[PDB]
Amino acid sequence: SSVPPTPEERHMLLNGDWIRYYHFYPMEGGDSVAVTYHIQPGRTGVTFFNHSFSVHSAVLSVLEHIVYVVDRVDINDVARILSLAQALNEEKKIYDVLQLVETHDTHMLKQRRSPGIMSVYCPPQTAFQCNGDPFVFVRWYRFHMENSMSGFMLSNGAVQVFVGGKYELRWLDDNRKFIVRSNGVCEVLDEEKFPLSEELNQMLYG
Repeated sequence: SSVPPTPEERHMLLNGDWIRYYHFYPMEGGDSVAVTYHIQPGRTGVTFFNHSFSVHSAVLSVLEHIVYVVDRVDINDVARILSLAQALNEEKKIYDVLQLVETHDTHMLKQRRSPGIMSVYCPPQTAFQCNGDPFVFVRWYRFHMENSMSGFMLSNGAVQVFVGGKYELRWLDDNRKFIVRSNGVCEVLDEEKFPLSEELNQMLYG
């Protein structure tokens, strides 16, 4: 196999902007029409599954009093930064979902329950708020049921795959994929001998 993870690579795979937890919208209601997630402090995002819908993603920062709205990722990323009053008076449907999910997540944490499907590795976060920091959202989501893989491609180019609960795959450069474990061990995925390679390649390029 190849060279193990460099100290800079291990710092990126464990302290970069990654999904700390994710779940779906609706939470009863009908089937799923969006995936909700938490990447940055104070920010709860949602990414809509339906291609007919004009809003691709929206991120809610209650403390920053803003809603970051992505309308198209077809490229270029057509995005807006609306205030909480502008979101309520223009994109009410999206604002209601964003607020329903923020209320669900904070209620789960105030109860000691897991707010969603937890990441295998979540770090002691300085958290607080992301004042100033740019916005990281989910560009695409994919699920393969035979393996229980849940792959996400983040707006910053990073890919994060949740393989069941067993482990995760995280990477920035496509030809240097890593395997992150619950204990913070990062290893280089040798895609030549990896058994879910065909299943992963269909998810990325399909």
